[PDB]
Amino acid sequence: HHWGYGKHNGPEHWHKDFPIAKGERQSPVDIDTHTAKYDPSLKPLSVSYDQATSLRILNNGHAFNVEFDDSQDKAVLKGGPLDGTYRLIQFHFHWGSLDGQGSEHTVDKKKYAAELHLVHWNTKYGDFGKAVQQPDGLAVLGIFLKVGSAKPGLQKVVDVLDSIKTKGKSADFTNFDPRGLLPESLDYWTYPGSLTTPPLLECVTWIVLKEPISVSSEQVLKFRKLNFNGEGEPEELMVDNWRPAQPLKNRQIKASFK
Ligand SMILES: [C]C1=[C][C]=C([B]([O])([O])[O])[C]=[C]1
Ligand SMILES: [Zn+2]
Repeated sequence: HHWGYGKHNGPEHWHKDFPIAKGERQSPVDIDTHTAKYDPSLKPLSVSYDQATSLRILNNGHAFNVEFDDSQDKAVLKGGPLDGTYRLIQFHFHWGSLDGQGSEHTVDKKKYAAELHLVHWNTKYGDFGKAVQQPDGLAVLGIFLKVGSAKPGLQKVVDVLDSIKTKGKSADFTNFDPRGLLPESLDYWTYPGSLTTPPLLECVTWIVLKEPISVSSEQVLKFRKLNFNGEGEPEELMVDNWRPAQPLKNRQIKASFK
C-alpha cells in the first residue's frame, strides 16, 4: 500500500484499498460539546505510567512513533470507559503546516495545532496484533496541542528529531517519561472509533482529554522539518498528517465531567 496525505494518496483515496474508511465507527470525529452527555457510569480514569520504559523513536514515513517495551505489565491505562487493562505500546502526533490546523479530533469544529495519540492494547488479547481483531482491542488517549508556552517534557522528543529526519530512520530513545506530556486535568470525552490511518481498523475506545497542552512555536516548527520521504529522495515536509473528521453515524460521545 502507498497511502499518504497528499492530493493523490490522501484521506479521500484511502477507501479504495481500505473500504472500512467508509465504515460505521470511523475516527476522528468532531466533538460537539453541547451534544456530549455527562456519564455517571464512567469509573475514575487511571493513567499509570511510572514504570513506562521507552525504547526507540522511529520515522515511519507518516509520523514518528516513540515506542515502549510492552513485554511486561508497566505503563497501563485503566478505568473510565475501559474494562480491564490496556498497555502502552507507542505514542505519536499529528500536526499541521500552520498553527490553525493539525488536530484530527475537533471540538465544536475547532482545530488544534496538533494531537498526541498514546496507543494502548487490551491485555486480555495477549498482543497488539490480536487486539486489532477485536472491537475493544485498543484504547487511545488523545491530547490536543496548542501553540503558546513551551512544554518542557516534550523537548527531548524535539531534540532527537534531527536524527530521524527521513522515513525509515530510528534512534535509541530510552528513559523518556510520557507523564511529561499530560495536562493537569484528566477530564475527557469518550466514544468508540477506529485507527485514524490505514488500516483504519474499528477497534479503538477513544479517550480525548478536554484540556490541551501548550507547546512553543519553535517545538512545533521542528516537527514540520521532518520528512515524509526517505533519505536521498526529493524532500516532502512532514506536515498536515491528519485525517479530517468523519461521520458520527450511530454513536454517542460521553463526557467524564459536568
Ligand atoms: C497502527 C496505528 C496505531 C495508531 C493510530 B492512530 O492515529 O489512530 O493513533 C494509527 C495506526
Ligand atoms: Zn494517531
